[PDB]
Amino acid sequence: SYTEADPAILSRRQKQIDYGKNTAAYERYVEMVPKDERTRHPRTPNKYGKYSRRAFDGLVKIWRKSLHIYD
RNA sequence: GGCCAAAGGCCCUUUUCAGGGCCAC
Ligand SMILES: [Ca+2]
Repeated sequence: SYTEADPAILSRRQKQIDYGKNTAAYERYVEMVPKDERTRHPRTPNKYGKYSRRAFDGLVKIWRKSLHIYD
């Protein structure tokens, strides 16, 4: 993917990532998975990539829903 | 390079496994 430079898009997309990193599922995710994480393994959406608005948001929707494997 | 995931174009919000607005069709 080809990097994004606009802070008005990066700061916002960074925000959405923190929200998912705030959850207890993400904290129970990193604590149990050491970057050998495959796909199918829910993965943080690439902030620097070239995505449309509805496009990146939709990846966050599925990311946040996907994270909820925990207790 | 290319292919898949995501994706109508943009925006706000911790109603956030969520809610909402305009434009378009
Ligand atoms: Ca699709």
